[PDB]
Formats: sequence, structure tokens, C-alpha cells
Amino acid sequence: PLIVPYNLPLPGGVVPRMLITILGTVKPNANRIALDFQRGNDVAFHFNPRFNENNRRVIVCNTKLDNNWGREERQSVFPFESGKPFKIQVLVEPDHFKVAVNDAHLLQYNHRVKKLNEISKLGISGDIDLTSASYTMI
Ligand SMILES: OC[C@H]1O[C@@H](O[C@H]2[C@H](O)[C@@H](O)[C@H](O)O[C@@H]2CO)[C@H](O)[C@@H](O)[C@H]1O
Repeated sequence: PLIVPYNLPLPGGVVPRMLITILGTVKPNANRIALDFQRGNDVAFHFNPRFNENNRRVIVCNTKLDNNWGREERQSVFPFESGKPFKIQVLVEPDHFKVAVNDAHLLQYNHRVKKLNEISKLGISGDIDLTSASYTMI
């Protein structure tokens, strides 16, 4: 297992056809999970499953620029379950990040940060046991 929060370097940032794969298991009675694709202090793509926001489960996505969160993009399709193993795949496409969970398409997030090759770290945090975090060029 990996220690959470975990930092995965993305050498030379991201680029279309780069696939990032996160394997782990959600803890019992989880509250949150977060992926933070960072460009220095900015967060190009924040992917944040919330297990209890007003007794609803929702995935919140956003970008943080100069310490300011922008407009949230919310997804009520929620494939995670407390206690269960998951796979998150984030595929960088030309106009968006494409996210699949457990081999099922979940959402896309249009690029707000344009300098893809400066998005050089992925932070993985929250109520999970982390098994692996890696990338491959497809
Ligand atoms: O936008 C992602 C960002 O949200 C923060 O929580 C928001 C919350 O979603 C919103 O409903 C409320 O109005 O303000 C909060 C703070 O901006 C999180 O704290 C942060 O971790 C990110 O997930």
C-alpha cells in the first residue's frame, strides 16, 4: 500500500494520450476522496467524491487559480461505495480530462488550465487505502 496523502510526480506535466490509473479501496464510512492535478500551487483539475453532502453523494470537480476556486461542476452519478475496491482512470484528451471508474465512463472536465505540460503533480487524498498510482502513454 501507499501512504495517503500521496504525491505522484507527472514528469513534464500531462499531455493528450496520457492515462493515469489509481487503484484503491474506500474506507468504511468514508466522507471524501480527492484527486488534485496541480500546476504549481494551482489545481488544474480537482475531482472530489463527497459521501455525505446534505445526505447526498456527489462528485465535485473544479479548478483553483491563485488560491481561488472557480465554478463547480457536479456529478450525481456516484460509483464509489464505502468498503469497496475501485479503479479511477483519468485519460487526458485534447479538450478535457475523461474519467472512468471501474471501467465505466463517469465524467469529462474541460481544460481550464491550458499549460498541460506544467500540470506536474497529482495529489491523492481522502478516506481510502491506496494500492497503486501510475501512468502510461496509450
Ligand atoms: O470547489 C471545490 C472546493 O469546494 C470547497 O467547498 C465549497 C463548497 O463545495 C461550496 O458548496 C461552498 O459554497 O464553499 C466551499 C468552499 O469554497 C472545498 O472546501 C474544497 O476542498 C474543494 O472541494
